[PDB]
Amino acid sequence: KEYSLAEEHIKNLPEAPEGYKWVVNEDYTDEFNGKRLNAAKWHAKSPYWTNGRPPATFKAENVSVKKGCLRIINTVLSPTEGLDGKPGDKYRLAGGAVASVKNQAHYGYYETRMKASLTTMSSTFWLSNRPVMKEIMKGGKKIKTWSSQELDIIETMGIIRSVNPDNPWNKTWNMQMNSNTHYWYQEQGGKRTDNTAKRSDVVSYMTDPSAEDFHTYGCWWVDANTVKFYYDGKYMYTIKPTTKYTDTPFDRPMFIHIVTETYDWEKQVPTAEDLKDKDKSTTYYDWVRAYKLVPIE
Ligand SMILES: [Ca+2]
Repeated sequence: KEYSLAEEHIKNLPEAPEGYKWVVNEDYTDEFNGKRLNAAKWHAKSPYWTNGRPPATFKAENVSVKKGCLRIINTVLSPTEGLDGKPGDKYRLAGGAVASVKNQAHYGYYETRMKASLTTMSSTFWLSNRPVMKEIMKGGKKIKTWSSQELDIIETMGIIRSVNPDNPWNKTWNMQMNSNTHYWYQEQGGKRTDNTAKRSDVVSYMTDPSAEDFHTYGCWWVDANTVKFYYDGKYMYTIKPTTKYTDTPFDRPMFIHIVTETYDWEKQVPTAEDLKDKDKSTTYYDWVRAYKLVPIE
């Protein structure tokens, strides 16, 4: 009965193209309705992003499954830490970073029912992959280059504090469908460039306060050029990821990341008191559900 709720949820997906049908992808699907995180399917501590963005990192102990939800709680980290669990002054907050074990999630549909923590740390649901090396020539010099991709289905935080009055871009960030795509590109000796694309065919960015209730945040990753975002089952907008470096920028599969983090643009990170209420300091995921398109007959 581990996949029944997800099968039933096909009702709510966008209509499959003619000739095709939505099919549960078991590998990235979880109702979290058991007594623990399924260690066959998930890494409680992501092996991919090992040290968080200071001053928060990620601990396995901050990830649990209880009463129908994946719970990623934000806590004071004590003692303070440097890199890789060592003592140091880099980290004083602990969040969670969950990664699917398998990393072959490609074209298809991905969605979570999430309630954000009432906290200035992120509640997120996204996919990513690792960098792949490609050799290039300039004249007559070989240059190593690397690329990877990253698909952000939702980023929010429950509380907004650092609002520049002159540029209040993040004023309503807890009420906007913040989704995104990144084609990461780097040449050896050069800087890592974050290559982004504008939203197209827009219906809405408008969303409900992320910490007040559970909402549905979903992506139809249609093909290598096209990703479409859904809030509470309604189409929001499209992003065509940038073709700067390749005609087919999203032609590589990904793993799922489920992450609780701290951002440099919100320096009023949770204090001890901010995090004293455990319910409030927790991001809740009722489920994660993934689908594949398959020909009907
Ligand atoms: Ca559940």
